[PDB]
Order: sequence, then structure tokens, then C-alpha cells
Amino acid sequence: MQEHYQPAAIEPAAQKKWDDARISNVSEDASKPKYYCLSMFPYPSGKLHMGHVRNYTIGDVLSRFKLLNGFNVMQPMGWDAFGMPAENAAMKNNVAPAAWTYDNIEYMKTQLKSLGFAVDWEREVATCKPEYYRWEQWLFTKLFEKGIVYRKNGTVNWDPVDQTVLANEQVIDGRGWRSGALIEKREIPMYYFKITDYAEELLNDLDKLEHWPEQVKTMQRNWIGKSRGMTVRFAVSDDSKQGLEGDYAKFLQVYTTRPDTLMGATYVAVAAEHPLATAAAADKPELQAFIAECKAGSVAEADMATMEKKGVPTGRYVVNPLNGDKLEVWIANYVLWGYGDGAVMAVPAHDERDFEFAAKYNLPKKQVIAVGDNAFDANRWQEWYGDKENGVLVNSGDLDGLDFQTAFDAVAAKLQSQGAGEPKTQYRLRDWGISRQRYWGCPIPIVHCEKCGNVPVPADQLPVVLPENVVPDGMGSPLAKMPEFYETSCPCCGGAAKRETDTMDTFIESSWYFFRYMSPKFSDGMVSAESAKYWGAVDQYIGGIEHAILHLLYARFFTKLMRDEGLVNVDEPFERLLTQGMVVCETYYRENDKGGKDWINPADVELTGRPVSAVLKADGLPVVISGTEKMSKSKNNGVDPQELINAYGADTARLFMMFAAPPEQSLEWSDSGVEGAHRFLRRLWRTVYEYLKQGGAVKAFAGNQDGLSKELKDLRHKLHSTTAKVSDDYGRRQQFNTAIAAVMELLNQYDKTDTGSEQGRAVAQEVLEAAVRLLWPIVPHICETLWSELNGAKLWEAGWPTVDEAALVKSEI
Ligand SMILES: CC(C)C[C@H](N)C(=O)NS(=O)(=O)OC[C@H]1OC[C@@H](CCCn2cc(CCc3ccccc3)nn2)[C@H](O)[C@@H]1O
Ligand SMILES: [Mg+2]
Ligand SMILES: [Zn+2]
Repeated sequence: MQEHYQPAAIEPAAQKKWDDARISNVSEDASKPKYYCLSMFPYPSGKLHMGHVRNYTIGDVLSRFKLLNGFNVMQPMGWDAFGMPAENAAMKNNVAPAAWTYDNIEYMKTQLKSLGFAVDWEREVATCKPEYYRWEQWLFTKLFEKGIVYRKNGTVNWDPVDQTVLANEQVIDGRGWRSGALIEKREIPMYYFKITDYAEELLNDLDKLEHWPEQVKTMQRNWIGKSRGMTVRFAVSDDSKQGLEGDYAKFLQVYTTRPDTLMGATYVAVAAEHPLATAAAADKPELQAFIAECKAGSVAEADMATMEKKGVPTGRYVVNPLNGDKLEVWIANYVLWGYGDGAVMAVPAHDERDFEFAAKYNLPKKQVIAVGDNAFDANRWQEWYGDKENGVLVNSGDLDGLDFQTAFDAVAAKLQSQGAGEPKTQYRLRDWGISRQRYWGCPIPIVHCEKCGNVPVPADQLPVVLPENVVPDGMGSPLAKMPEFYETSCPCCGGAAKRETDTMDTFIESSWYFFRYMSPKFSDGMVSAESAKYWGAVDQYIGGIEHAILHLLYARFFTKLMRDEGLVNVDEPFERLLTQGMVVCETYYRENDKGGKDWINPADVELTGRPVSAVLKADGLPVVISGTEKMSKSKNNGVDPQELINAYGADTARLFMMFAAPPEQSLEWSDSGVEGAHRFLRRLWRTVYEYLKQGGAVKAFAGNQDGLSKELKDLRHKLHSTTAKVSDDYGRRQQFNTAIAAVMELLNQYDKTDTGSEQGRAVAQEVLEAAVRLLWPIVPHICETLWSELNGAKLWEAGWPTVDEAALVKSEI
């Protein structure tokens, strides 16, 4: 055994040992209990970043822990390969997105292998290969026939200078983020998943997920946004009917979740597209301009609530069916056409947004709810104004004294008897629009025939292969400019026809890849029945919190679709969910000759104990140390994990990632922290080396410890206490930094114990054999090497250390 720890001399050898034993290559073995541990698969962007290393180390800790506990562990990896990155790289580098992708995959795969993750590489998938995406085309065609996928006109943001469609997030002040050109709102036919048909199931099945973080479930519930409310129809006043047709001349229909406050409505608000707005705006230029501004807005969903709320009066009036009040209709920018009726009532005394709206425009506020003896102030909002649990109705005529639910029902009865309203359930959830006007993505398996319509491609003809010999040019989506692709024959009639040229939202590939890993070479279906039956659902999912809403909702939706197709028989894809925090680093800059800042990468900086400033490492010239934030290309503060691996080895990288912070917490890059991790591995190495240098290995202590000295009993107590703590940290708390600290304390106590005697050496052997197995999930290369110097058995067959209960009983006084 070499005296000094040298990662480059041990890490390739350990990886070859595991590869040869095929310990991570698993089959559907009915004799061993399955465990499916899955980390969110990466975009093959070029090289790993530190967020990747943290995610896949967490996954590997849990996977190796379960492996040592006797599970048949599947830990698969693959590549979320479609999307805009490869297209931008294509336009920047004049290479094919496919060529760029496959080169990146090969490089990043080598990186992952060098980190020693216990991955079943025989299950690798790449979502840009036709062997993968043919199956989501297949599912598309099956749901299209059932109407679960459908085609309808929708509105997109068109950038006329970049000649491409933009999401709301890429529209700034009504202009394209890169071009700076004014966006055009365009109506185009697009394809949608009817996810609203599954809203109730997606909402209610969240309650099954006892091992999901409560915040993720809360975010999903709020996104789905089910409400139990009331439809209410306000008769249009006789003087307000000019320009109105049909039922819009008879009544203004609204949806409210607070019909118990209907006696307190003081005005109503309609969307810019509402017929009442159209009729009112006919002779009023200010209304026309307000409507145009609303239609030209491109507010992203995450920003909708922060938008400043604005409105204009219409001079039109409706009548409250409960009390007979004549209320003025306003057009407001927060009322969205397509949500319910595109019209709401406003109760400023008991809804905070209505309070601020009415306070701005000096609209009336009428208290109809009282909470105890609390004072109502029409000039200042108080939280109890919105209370639904402990209020009773006041100023509400024959409804006074009722609580929320009782008043809800009485209003429902009153309105229904009059024909002026009825209870109604609504959902914020929109249908999922999947058409993308992009090249590097899964082709939509539809053929347009002037005789037959929009026709799904037959299953025998799938996949519709995306041609890979394409270099996007930036003057429009390439597929629409390639007749060699889109000119085809109709599969129903054989007539001249055109393939659909839009591609699929790349969320589609990540909505089912966890099932494909179960049988990634299965050519007769999305996933084979035998594999789906064996692996079931993902036992443990690990990924960033930024995916808590869309990706997880989409995956749960696809799981229920595939269940309803007979492909799987789980209701939920992921049993346990661990969401990791971001990785952050200090930033560095020098000021510009243009009064700005240029951001320097930390690897090109050297600091100069009490630290005082830093300078550029190539050419000494002091830079400004700046604030710490998420690693990004924006502030050029990304630390290349490859340089960390090159300088210290994979185990140091993994140990620092797991020790620096709990997974949910932000992990701050620290040079001293990395050095501390490496120093700890050197200490572990030296501890075993020095132990073996003073006598070589012995049989580890086991059994009755009567007659052991007090000092050795105390060390065995610490040993088996540490095993219990680490087991609980890996298995239950999923806090790995405290597990590492626990082993450090065991080694601290070992260091203070005289283990020179015969019984001392046996206990020392027991301590070291446990310590290297307790740390193997985190730093497997060094623990594999040290284990083999201590013991001739296969470490993974020795298994997870057991707690000796007898070592935890204390002497009787
Ligand atoms: C299931 C699919 C939908 C997943 C999808 N293909 C995807 O997210 N793929 S992925 O490849 O993006 O990420 C793969 C995983 O691992 C990294 C995590 C980052 C956490 C935040 N995060 C980022 C950073 C730093 C990033 C950075 C660093 C240095 C330079 C430049 C950038 N720190 N924390 C991700 O949430 C995810 O679990
Ligand atoms: Mg349960
Ligand atoms: Zn046809």
C-alpha cells in the first residue's frame, strides 16, 4: 500500500473493477428487491457544470447506499438532447445540431464515467435518436385519434426580424430579446394536449405523494388552480345595450369564488376582448387605446401577479341580481379572455386586489363580512378582510349572520331560483400547447391533405425522421423551407400532401424517459410490459427545484396517459422527490472605458489568513471582488468541474459537493472547502496506512464485548452510534453533510483511543471496516481501495454495516 493518497493511481483502477464486476448493469431479476434511483437527465450542452456534479453525486450516494443494502439498483443516465442550444450553436459555429449534440454526448459521458457514478450505461438513451422519439410520435397519434391531442388556432409572438416565434419570456417591452424589433401577435394553428381533462386526477393524486416536499405539491395545486365558485349573471341595464348581440345584450355573466360577498360588489370588470368592451369602445378612443395595449401585452405567467393593475370605465351598467344595485362595467388588464367568462365582479372590502384597484380609482368599498369585533377601515387593507373561515355576513339583508359555506349555499339557491346563476367549478390550468416553430426537435407525426384533413402518420410508418443534415441559418425555421422533407403523399388517399413542419415541445421527451430506461432497446412499444411490471415506478427522483411545476406536472400527466393506454400500471411516476439547491460563486470584474463592468472567470483569478483583493492570474492587474450568485455565463462565474477533477480527483469533487451544504441549500464554491475535502481524504488514507503499518489486518471485533476495556467499549459505542446516524442520514433525512461529520467524529475518537493491544487492534479493524463502508457511497474510489487493504471480501458483498445493539447498552452503576 502506497504511503500517500494519489487519486490518479486509484480511481481508474476502481472504475475498471466495478465495470468488470458489472455491479451497475442490472436486469429484471425477480430474486432481488428492485430500487429505481433516477437523477434528472442533462441537456448535452458541451461539458458538465457544477450543478450536474452535485445532482449526480446525490443520486449516486443514494444508489450506492441501496446497493450495499442488497437492492437491485437501477441508476440510468441519458441525454435530453433536443432544443434550442444545438440550434444556436449551429448558427454560431456553422455545424449540424446533430453533430454538435453527438460530440457533446461523447465528451460528457466520459466526464460522468470519470466521476465514478454507478450508472447502468447499457440503458443509455438519447432523445434525439429516432429509436427514442418514434414512441412519443406513436403516443401522439394514438391520443390525436382520441381527441386528447387536438389542433386549434392560438396566438403566438412573431419576431419579424429574427423570423421566429418567441415565448413571452423572450419579449421585452413588446420587442424581441435579441432583435429589438416589435413583436407581432399572430394566430396560427397549433397542437394541444387536453391536460384539463386530467385536471382533477392530477390534483387529487398529489395527496398520495407522502414523500414529496410539501412546497412542490403546493406549487402544483396552485398551478392547477381548482376553485369551487359561482356563475352569476348581471342583467345589462336598459340604457347600456347599444352594440350588443345575443346573451351579451341580456346579461353580463361572471365567475366568482366569493358569492358570499355578492352583496358587497361595487363594480364589475371585463377583459379587453369582452363584447361589452368592444361595444363601449366603439365611440371612445381612450377605450380603444386601452384595449389595444392589453392585446399587445406579453406578460409571462410567473409575472402576471406583479403586473400593475389598470382599468377604464365604460359608461355601461349592469344590475346585481341579489340587491338590485346598478354597477358600472370597467375594462381591466387583469381580466383574461379565455379564463371563465372573461368577466369578474369586484368586492374591494374583501379581496386585496380589488381593494388596491378601488383605492386607485376611488371606487366604493362596501363591508359585507365581519370577523369578531375587529374594526373595518375602508382606507387600509387588513388581512382579516379576506378571511373565509371566521367571518359572518353583515350589510347583506337576509343573509346577515351566516358563515361562508351557509351563505354560499343560500346565494346559490337564490340565484338558481331566479335563473341568475349556479355553482361552477373552474381550473386555472390551461391546455398544453406543444407546437414549436423550431428545427431541432421531434417532428409532429401529422400529414396535411386537402382531401383527408390533418392525418396522423400510421404506426407502420413511424418514426417521421428528422433529417440531421441541416445547418440552421436564422432566416426562418428550416423544416418549412425543405420541400424534400415536407412534400409527401397522403397516407389515407395517396394524394399530394404536406408533412407538418412544427416540432414538439421538448418537455415531451422528458415526460416519459423514466419509463424508457426500463427497456431502452424495446422496438415494439414505448416500454415492454415485463420491464414496466418489474421496475414499477421511480423510487427516488433527484433534480433541481426549477422543474417543480412544469416538468413534474407533465411527467405525472404522461404517466396517467400511458397507464390509460395499458403500457404501465402505476398512477404516479415518482415516489420520493429530493430537490437540490443551486450552485453559487463569487464574481469578479473590472470597470469599462464605457462606464460598465467586464466579468472575469474565477479560475483566471488569484487572491492575495486575512485576504486583501485579487488580481488576474495571467497578467497581474487587480480586479474587483463582487457579489456571490448562481453560476452562469452571464457574470462569467462558472467553475469548471473538469478543472476540479484534474486538480484533486473525483472523490474530492464528490466529497466537497456533499459536505459543503445539505442538498436543498445553496452550495457556495469555496477553494478552502475543496482543500479541506482533499485533506480529509488524505487523513483517511493515512489512518488506514498507519494502522496496517503497525501489524497488518486482523479479524474485526465481533460479538460479546464483556471484558473489553472501558476505552474500547466507548469506541465501539461511538462506532455503532455512527452507523445508526449515517444510516438514518442516507435513508431518511437525506442530509449527507451530517453523515460525513459523524464519520469524522468517529475517526476523532479512534485517534484518541489506544488500539495497540490485541483487543484494541480487533476494534480498530472493526472501526476502519465500518468507516470505509459508511463513506463508500460518497467517495467510492478511495473506500474501495482502502477496503481491499483491510479485508479480502468484495465490499459490496460485505454489505452495509450493521448496528450492534449490544454495543449501545451502557454499564450498570
Ligand atoms: C428532467 C429534465 C426536464 C431535466 C433537463 N434536461 C435539465 O434541467 N437538464 S440540465 O442539464 O440543465 O440539468 C440536469 C439536472 O442537473 C442539474 C440541475 C441544475 C440545478 C440548478 N443549478 C444550475 C446551476 C449552475 C449552472 C451553470 C453552472 C456553470 C456554468 C453555467 C451554468 N446550479 N444549480 C437540473 O435541475 C437537473 O436536475
Ligand atoms: Mg402511500
Ligand atoms: Zn388524403
